[PDB]
Amino acid sequence: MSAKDERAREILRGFKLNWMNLRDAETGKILWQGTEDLSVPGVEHEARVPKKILKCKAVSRELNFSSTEQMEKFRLEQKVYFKGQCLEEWFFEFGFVIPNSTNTWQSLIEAAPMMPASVLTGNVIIETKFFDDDLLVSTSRVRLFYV
Ligand SMILES: C/C=C(/C)CC/C=C(\C)CCC=C(C)C
Repeated sequence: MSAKDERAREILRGFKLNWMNLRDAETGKILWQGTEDLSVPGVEHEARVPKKILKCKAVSRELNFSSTEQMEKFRLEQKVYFKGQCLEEWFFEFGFVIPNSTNTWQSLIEAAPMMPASVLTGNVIIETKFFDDDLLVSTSRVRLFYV
């Protein structure tokens, strides 16, 4: 048990994702909402998303998170897994987080082009890794269903 393992566990304990939503970047139309904290590790989260998001060239994501702990360089690494095979990897940087602050984090996700929704549905896991700089804070997973 190292000082960094301890710091990582202090940030996670102080961390909470309050709400999240996806809109078609193009129209700004709201595709998916939810207030379930999908960043919580150790449990497989589920999300039923409209299969039209696969057609979106870009989707605008809003993350609303609270953090008791100060973070130097808060960033995300998200790997798109199809049947255990990584097809994509996104990188997002928020940067400095003020201790005991609530923050809205707007990220624009750019499209791959895609296998049809019917093939992908329930076979896609989004593996989100939660970093402060190069310190891994948490690893969480969400299984996607396209409806
Ligand atoms: C199929 C491609 C997409 C654009 C879906 C995006 C899904 C998410 C953003 C859920 C991941 C959860 C978080 C903790 C951010």
